[PDB]
Amino acid sequence: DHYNCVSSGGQCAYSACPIFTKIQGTCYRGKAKCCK
Repeated sequence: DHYNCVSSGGQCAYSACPIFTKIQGTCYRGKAKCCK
């Protein structure tokens, strides 16, 4: 979720994760990726 994603150092990204990050869970009621 958003709390875990960002508290762990990640980005909530709709659609896709930018280079040097990859999908690890979700944010925003499952509608975005958590990218770390």
